[PDB]
Amino acid sequence: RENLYFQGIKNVHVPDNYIIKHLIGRGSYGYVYLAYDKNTEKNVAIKKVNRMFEDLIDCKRILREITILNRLKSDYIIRLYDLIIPDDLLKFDELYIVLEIADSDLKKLFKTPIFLTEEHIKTILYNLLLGENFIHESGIIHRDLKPANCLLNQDCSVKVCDFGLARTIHVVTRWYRAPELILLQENYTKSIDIWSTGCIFAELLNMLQSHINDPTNRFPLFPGSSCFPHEKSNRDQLNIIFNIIGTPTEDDLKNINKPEVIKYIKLFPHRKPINLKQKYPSISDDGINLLESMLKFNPNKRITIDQALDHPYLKDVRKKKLETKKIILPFDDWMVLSETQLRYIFLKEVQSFHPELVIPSVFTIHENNFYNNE
Amino acid sequence: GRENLYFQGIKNVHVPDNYIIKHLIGRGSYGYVYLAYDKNTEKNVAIKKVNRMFEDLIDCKRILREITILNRLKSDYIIRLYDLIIPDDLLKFDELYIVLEIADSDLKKLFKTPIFLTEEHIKTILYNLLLGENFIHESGIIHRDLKPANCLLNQDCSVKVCDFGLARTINSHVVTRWYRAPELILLQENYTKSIDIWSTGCIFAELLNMLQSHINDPTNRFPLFPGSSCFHEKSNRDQLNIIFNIIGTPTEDDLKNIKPEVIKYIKLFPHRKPINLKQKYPSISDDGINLLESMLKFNPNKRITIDQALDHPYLKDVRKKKLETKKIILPFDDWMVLSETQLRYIFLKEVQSFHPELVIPSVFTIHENNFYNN
Repeated sequence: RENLYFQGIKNVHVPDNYIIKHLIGRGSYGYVYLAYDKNTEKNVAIKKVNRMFEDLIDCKRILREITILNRLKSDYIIRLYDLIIPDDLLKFDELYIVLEIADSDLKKLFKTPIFLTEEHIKTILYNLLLGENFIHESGIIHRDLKPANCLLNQDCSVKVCDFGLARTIHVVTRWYRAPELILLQENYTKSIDIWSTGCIFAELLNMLQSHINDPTNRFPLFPGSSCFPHEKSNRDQLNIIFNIIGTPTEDDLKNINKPEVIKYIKLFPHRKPINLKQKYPSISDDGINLLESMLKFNPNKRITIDQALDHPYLKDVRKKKLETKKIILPFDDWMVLSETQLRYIFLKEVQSFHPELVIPSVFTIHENNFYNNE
Repeated sequence: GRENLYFQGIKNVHVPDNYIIKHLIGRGSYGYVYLAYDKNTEKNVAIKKVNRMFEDLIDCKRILREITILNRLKSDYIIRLYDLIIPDDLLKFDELYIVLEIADSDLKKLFKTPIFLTEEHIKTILYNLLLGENFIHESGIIHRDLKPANCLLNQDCSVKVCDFGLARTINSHVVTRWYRAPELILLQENYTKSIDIWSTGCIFAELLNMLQSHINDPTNRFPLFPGSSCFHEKSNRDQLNIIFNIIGTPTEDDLKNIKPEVIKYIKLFPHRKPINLKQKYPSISDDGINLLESMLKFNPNKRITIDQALDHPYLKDVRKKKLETKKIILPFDDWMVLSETQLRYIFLKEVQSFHPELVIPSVFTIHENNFYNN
């Protein structure tokens, strides 16, 4: 009987310059490890994604995740430092993704036995909003903002990652999804990211000791969809949303076109919104207003990033002074891609980090169909 | 001056100079647990800080039960209590530092790790857990709250049980009900040590998820009966419902052991068949499936016993019969509602067992003759 090696460090095979230290936790599509890079004298995060081509939907999302990160350059966005050359260029079924390290992330933060001041909360929120503004002005809707992909440093700086679901302008966690996204509308805008921000803001507000003295009593605001094993999930999620912000008003339903959608919504019995000031009593009227404006059912009624950055609540932390090109992805987002095409693009992205890489000709024959504006 | 965040919370952990706090391990019962090094004995230990002790006297008495039981159990199968640190304020302490034997991991953590177990590992862990439960029961105790979080684990597959705060002598918070026997869900008073066997079946089911041939992606591992929500009458209904979804609704024979009102309640649940365990776990022999099946019996009398489980063909190759006790007496009677002043007295007497020179304040010692009688 072999000893158990709980962190799985032995499964992590990377070049000599990287010293694998320990398991950080779960990332999107794989596990993330702390490593020291001897060549650049810094700590990095190395994510191993396995079973890459088993599910081509996930595979394309992994590709989208790395192609976007490779093209965004901002202090508000996790840097992609390296894509490690696969041992087998023809048959690789895994990829090692090397990322800028952060001290923590919001998901981890909320589980820690520490408390935040209101200054911390405003600073984190303000930094998140700055990141989102950079994302949107780069022509991207993140579409899956959640505590797990808002990385955090000790100085409250925020770095966004995990762009696998992003739009050009498994049990899934639906707790941070806008109602219009839950209602399977294909007409939605960057305002879905503002909804997600409101959800994250609510959890940041749980970090005040005067609100919650016991860290184990901190919960997401809309935990409607089950953690455990599509229609029932979406229904349950909509249901908890309405429990918090009330059923939609007549003016809310006016903004929607499809009568099948309205009819479905009407099936939900009427209820009033809960009192947010009561839920978060240590927060000023302006703070409640900001949270309220982020969590509007009607996306046109939802506060914008510009407005939020201008909001009285954030006046004290705003740094107008210390504060963009639209990105072009090497594939069109509508194309369904074959495994052979996917393999080509992956290796091209690897080649951006390793120019001496010779991509096999069975893949390079696809070269004329991609990277048309690069 | 916005202070840097310090995510571990090592700052509020105040212990004598011989203990060097290294890092946060995670959540334990009623408090957070830290890895520490004891300079005096030159070994690593776990230190749990329990605070807000006397805010809720129900939790307070459970904390006391947890430490008094551990202090009186002596076994390689049971986490050792190494120290109870003297409070700074003998009169008004609202926190306690509890120093425990360190383990490498625990079953809850194991199930989240990116590693896989062989069948031999699984058999070995289960066998060791059963040995621990047998020692517990022979000591005159029903654990009553066995779950992966309190089954500690070392690399060699040795298992150490802890967290006896809900334990019974054999004569707010969101509560995890997923490992509770149906007669506990149904609030019956006449239950037996067989409730621990039900919990063991639940844990065994999650151990089986650790086989790569069952589940190749660690994120697809779930408890068997996740009925009660993560976020008292509704919870018990949902938990009982998921149990019947797995093992079917109870037969007429199952009900014979049972109050007419309770039987009337169970009948409200629409009839259903048990699922097929052989299909759910296709890599396990008929022996393993039989062991699991016989642990998860609705009727507690029909459940396999620990002796029968240790005799089972499934565990034959790991059994070390050759390597296989007094009933413990608690210093208070389980039934009595204790006042804060009485609770403080017993806490300090337990502290005194580790620190004989401690002088307990006279205002507490007046309660002497009511405790430690046996």
